[PDB]
Amino acid sequence: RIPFPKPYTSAHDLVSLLQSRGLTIADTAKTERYLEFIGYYRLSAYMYPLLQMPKEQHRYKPNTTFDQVMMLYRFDKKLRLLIFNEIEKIEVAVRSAIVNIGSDMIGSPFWMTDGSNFIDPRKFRHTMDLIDAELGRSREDFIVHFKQTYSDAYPPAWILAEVLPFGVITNIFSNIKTARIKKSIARKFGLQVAPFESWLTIVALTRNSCCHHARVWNKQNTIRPMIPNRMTGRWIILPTDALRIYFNLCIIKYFLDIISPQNDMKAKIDALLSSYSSIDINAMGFPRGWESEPLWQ
Amino acid sequence: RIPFPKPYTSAHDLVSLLQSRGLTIADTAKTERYLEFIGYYRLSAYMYPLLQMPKEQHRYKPNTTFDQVMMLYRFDKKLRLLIFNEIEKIEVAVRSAIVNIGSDMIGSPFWMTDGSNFIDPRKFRHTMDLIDAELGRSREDFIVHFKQTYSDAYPPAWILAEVLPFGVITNIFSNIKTARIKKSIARKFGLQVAPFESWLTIVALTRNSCCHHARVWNKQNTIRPMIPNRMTGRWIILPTDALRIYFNLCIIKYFLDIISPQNDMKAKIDALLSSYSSIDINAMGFPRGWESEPLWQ
RNA sequence: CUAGAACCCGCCAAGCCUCUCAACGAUGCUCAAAUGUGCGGGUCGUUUU
RNA sequence: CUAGAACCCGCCAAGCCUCUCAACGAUGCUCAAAUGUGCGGGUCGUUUU
Repeated sequence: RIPFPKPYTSAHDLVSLLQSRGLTIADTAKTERYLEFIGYYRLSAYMYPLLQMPKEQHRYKPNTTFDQVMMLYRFDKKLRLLIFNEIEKIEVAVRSAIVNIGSDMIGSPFWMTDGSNFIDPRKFRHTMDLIDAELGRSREDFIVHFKQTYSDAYPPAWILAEVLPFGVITNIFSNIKTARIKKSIARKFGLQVAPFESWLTIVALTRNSCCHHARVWNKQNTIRPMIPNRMTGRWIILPTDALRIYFNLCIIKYFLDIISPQNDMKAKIDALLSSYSSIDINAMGFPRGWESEPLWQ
Repeated sequence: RIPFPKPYTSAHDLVSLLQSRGLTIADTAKTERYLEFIGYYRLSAYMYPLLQMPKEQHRYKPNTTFDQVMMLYRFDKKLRLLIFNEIEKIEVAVRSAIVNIGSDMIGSPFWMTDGSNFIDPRKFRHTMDLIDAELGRSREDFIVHFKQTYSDAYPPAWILAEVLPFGVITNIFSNIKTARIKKSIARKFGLQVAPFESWLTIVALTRNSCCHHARVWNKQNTIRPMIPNRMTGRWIILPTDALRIYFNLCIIKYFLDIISPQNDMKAKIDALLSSYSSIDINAMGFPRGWESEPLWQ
């Protein structure tokens, strides 16, 4: 394997280099300040759509500006916040629904603590390590007063669901043995069991993309969502590409229409796409005429 | 220790219970739907300010409504998003500043990989476990093409800083041996070294509070920030309580005024506080007349 | 966890009439009700602005 | 990592004139420049709407 031949290039020589590659740059102090504080190689992933089609030569396509790179960066920054604000509601609702339906159909407050209610002890006794690792470090308002006051080993499920991560909760959900309980929890969110599990793991990954500031708008996905056969709500008609960012917005909208019927996620999406209108929608995977579908009315 | 005497109470039954505690409830189907989807014990932390001062009796203070509980919940939900949107800029800028000043003052692209540049190997060889654990699982666009193409063990710092968490980066920063480098990085953000380290750990904790949906607005903090003696910018004059949510906003504003001089964080904060005006500001730790300070002009 | 806790297609052990059938339980269903975390096979290489 | 990678106060090994001093290096500084991840001591119990 080849030794790496490139040195560190200073933020002044980077503007000299970028102007040698054909990128038009104006108000050069601002571009040097962005290259110092945001960085070259972070912005390189947004400069990449403006390279000309033999991209191995690293020359830009003509008539391009650095303000277009700032345009794409600020659009992706606003898009991740728009997705996160609506993920938060589902991330509360699934937790509450699991706790409530488990305590209703089991008849115990403490059902999350017993291995007899879960399918495989090989994952249950693994998850108990994460539960003990969170309760071994938590010092919050209600945890320590509970374990001062009360005898039993772990708090009942409405207490314990506040301090667990969402990737723990959706891993507890898949292990629930009595399938009538899983049917009831999936039936509250208007789906059968297997597409509900698939859309939970899509929601978890879409949250992970928003928390760690990854490139979102023209990113190829790889974990394909499942298509339900039985429905209790509005859905897509026109054929769409599954692995772009559009399908995740459709899944979040489908859960949101059951959680909050009077919601306004569409008007957020229109305000975002109209306000940053210089971006081609076909890279984001919306098919043309997406306003016509029953999910988005 | 006492055995726990409370059963699961059905979401129908809590409305009769809450109405027996004196809380006025109207449009009852909505309140049952919120108790099913958001949950009682999550909302209990926002019902708690409306309990009357002998709170051990669990009776509400008179003239209270459940819409006030929804008011406090929606304010805290909007406040965490307002804090996160401004934390993201600093979370990029500190990474870029560390990579750029290290590559400038060391003269190597690969300075993050060598133990001779860090103080204690007892933390460096610990952090190398996290670096290897991220590169052992990453499959992103640029990582795998680099390790196919090039010989050397880890990518240079502008590549590697994209895939590391912020708690890793601020733990790399404290270990840098040559103190002139630390002075240069702190001097770019207009502070001396020790309050810069203190404000980095306050920024990391304030991000952690926003990502996991914790109660924020009337929460007591415990990790007290440091007060700088040497300054290169505007700061507070009037004496303020350190351990409320106000001081974190002041630190984020101080970094933001150096990153982006034309920023608009006050226009976010005043619109938030005026739009949800039924909430007492003294619980949030703003002293009266906070508009008068040089930091907020 | 965005080559995965991914998607698809057949086969199996049990069971039942929501669908559909000349059959009245299979020519049906397993994403109705119920229920197992059964098995083999196959595609997917991470930015056209 | 919101009883901590927290804050505060003294003491030590080295060093230097940015401050300040009758001293021209201590009556100074260690959050100027430089530099060590040195030491002992002390407070902080996690929602008045």
